[PDB]
Amino acid sequence: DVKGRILDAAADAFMARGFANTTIDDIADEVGATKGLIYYHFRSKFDIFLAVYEDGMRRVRERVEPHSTAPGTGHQRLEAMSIAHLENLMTELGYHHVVHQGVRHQDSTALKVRQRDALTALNELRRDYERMFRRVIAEGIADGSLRRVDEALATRTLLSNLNAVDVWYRKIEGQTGEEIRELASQVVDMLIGGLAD
Amino acid sequence: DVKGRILDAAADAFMARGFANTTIDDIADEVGATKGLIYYHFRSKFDIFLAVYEDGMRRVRERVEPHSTAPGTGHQRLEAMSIAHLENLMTELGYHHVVHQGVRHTALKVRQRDALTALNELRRDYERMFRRVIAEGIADGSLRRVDEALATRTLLSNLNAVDVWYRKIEGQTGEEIRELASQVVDMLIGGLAD
Amino acid sequence: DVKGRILDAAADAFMARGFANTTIDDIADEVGATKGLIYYHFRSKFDIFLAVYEDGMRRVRERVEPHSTAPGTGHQRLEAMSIAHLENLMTELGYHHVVHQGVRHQDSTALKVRQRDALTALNELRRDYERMFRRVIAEGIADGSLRRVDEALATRTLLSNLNAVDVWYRKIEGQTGEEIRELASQVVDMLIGGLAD
Amino acid sequence: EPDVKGRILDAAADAFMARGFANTTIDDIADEVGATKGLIYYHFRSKFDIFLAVYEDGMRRVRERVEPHSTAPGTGHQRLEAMSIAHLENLMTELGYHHVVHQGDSTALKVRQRDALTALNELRRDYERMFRRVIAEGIADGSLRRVDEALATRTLLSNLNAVDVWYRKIEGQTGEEIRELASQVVDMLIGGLAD
DNA sequence: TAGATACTCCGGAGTATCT
DNA sequence: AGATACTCCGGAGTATCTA
Repeated sequence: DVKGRILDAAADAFMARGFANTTIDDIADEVGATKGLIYYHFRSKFDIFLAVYEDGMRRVRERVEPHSTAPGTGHQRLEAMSIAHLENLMTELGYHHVVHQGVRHQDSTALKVRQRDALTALNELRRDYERMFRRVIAEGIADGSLRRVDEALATRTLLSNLNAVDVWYRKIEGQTGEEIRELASQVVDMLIGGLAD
Repeated sequence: DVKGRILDAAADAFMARGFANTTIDDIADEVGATKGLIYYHFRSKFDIFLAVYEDGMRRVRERVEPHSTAPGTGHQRLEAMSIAHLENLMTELGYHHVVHQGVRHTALKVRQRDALTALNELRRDYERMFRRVIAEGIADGSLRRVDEALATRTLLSNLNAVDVWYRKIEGQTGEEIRELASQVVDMLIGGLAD
Repeated sequence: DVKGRILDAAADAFMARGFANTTIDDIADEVGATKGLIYYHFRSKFDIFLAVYEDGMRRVRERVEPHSTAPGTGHQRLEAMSIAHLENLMTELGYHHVVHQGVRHQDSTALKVRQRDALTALNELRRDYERMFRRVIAEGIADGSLRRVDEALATRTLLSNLNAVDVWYRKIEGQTGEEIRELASQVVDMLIGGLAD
Repeated sequence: EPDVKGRILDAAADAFMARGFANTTIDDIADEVGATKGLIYYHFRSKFDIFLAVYEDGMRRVRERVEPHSTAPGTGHQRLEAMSIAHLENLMTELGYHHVVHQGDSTALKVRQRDALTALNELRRDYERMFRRVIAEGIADGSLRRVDEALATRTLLSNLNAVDVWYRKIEGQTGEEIRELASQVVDMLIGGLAD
């Protein structure tokens, strides 16, 4: 809808300059409207952050979730989903770096009630996403395919691993689904397989 | 002394809230004086950032550059390197969080854009050595033969983002830290499924 | 049109007090609105200094350019050009001051990359305009009219010296065009002619 | 041996020329001389003091090293041509000091110090008085042409001053070579273009 | 859309006290 | 005799609101 036009606009500017440096008129001329359309559709500057958070975080789930019931060993099964995770990062890059930031801004802001409720739901529904990988690494060492390492560290770092890719990856904007998934092929196995022999 | 007291109080403060929402007097009550002595030593709020970015990295290349010519193979030196790298990240995570966060990002003096750039590609010198020991780690290969250009930029990036989940387990000795950095690099260098 | 009125007041204010003593509120007062109007049309304080500086370069070029492409010798072109150059100083005295103190403190003061570059993106328009006065002083130094003297310093001197009229010039409000043209012709004979014969 | 206050004013004057009067701060003047703010404020009562201390010395430099060419023998042109030379040399050795002279009350100022700026601006017109005479002593003398001696004074010293637009520095040449660089310019301003 | 209003936070001059 | 530190304050900029 029209809201997504601002959501698409704010996302890229949110990576380039963060939250506070991103001013409301810094994203007003970018989409091509005065400050009213931002305030007609979004009651506050924090609301834009949450709506982008509430969209992109479902974007990730809706694109990885069906890879959890498909059959395979926990290395074969999880590699299948986590390839599609780097896929989602690279296609809708705007909605994927916003999920790194967050609680940093809740501290600095004197929060309204509605954002504090919406933030909380997103606060654990990311944790529930962590449960998926916390769930489907278990089958990795339950079907005997992964290094028998700590059940928490393997989860915490690998999601920390997968998301840190947006430090160097800028864009291609023309990268077909082949080069997207085939760049996603060598980066998951780089982390999954490691560097050892 | 007095300056070093401010740099610490500024470093963790920049980590805790971010350069944008860390007011000058917000970092002045941690040291116990008024903004007067915070601005007396550093002419700008951006100059403090450059005084942390230049010590935080100077304190990380004093552990991991020593492990460039040492008793080890490709992995046995790279593991020794990445332990002492992720070591200081674990001890002074305040001084760490500025560098890789403060990359994508404003008004800037002539002596500041270059001074930030002359420090933002000194971080490329840190990256230069890690690609140098992955090539050394492939000729005398104890590690896999994947492409250099991207695998060099991943593991270092993978190992700077340890802080997103990493707490501060209070009471750590020198022994706790190096072992705490042990299983994470073996998580990361050795990887999984091996 | 209001943006021009902001530039008109800004050029008046910027000339009289400078850049520093010119506060955002001052331009708002001389236009007749609050601080918000000034920021509704411009991203920053400096982003209007380019607007005054960029517009002022058009004004002279729109009215001084034909006199370089006109019949006559090197003397007959400078006089037709230099008079019209002073006809701009003596009419829009505000705009013409902005193109003096724009290069000096550029290093010593902060600017965004899209602003400091936009500064020197217009600072060629000074040199690309001084090119016209190097192109026609040229066609006199060897082609008859102008005294044989180095092409470079004669362009440094003349331009810096018919631009130094703002030191003493004071616009008598209620001015007429034929009065200003007469005063311009007076000074030029002082400048191109000299004092010898 | 060295002079503390002189090192402050020489460093401050060039600071005023580059950044401006506002863009240079008090600690900015503490860096070029390599000192602390308290040294500035134990010697100078305020930052406006700095500006009247270089203005007072800019004149004593400008007014003194150019006066002996209004009394030197020669016509009104012979005086003026050599008079403008020692003025250009002066600007080109005292870039900060001379640029202050044409860098002049829109706010309430301290009376004791205000009463010196307006006076200092009266040694100002006192300087262009000599330019007023030698031009008038030359226009109908014959060495110069017929010109509005008011205009010929306004537009000439403002022109001889207009050099600091492009002249940065050399600091490799000396009096003999700086004589050449000023010579071509006064020959421009005095001689003209068309012949 | 067009501005007005509130308000913060950065930086600088000036002053007070200590070195 | 300067240094160090503090205090006061201006004003640029940005968020929210109101016509």
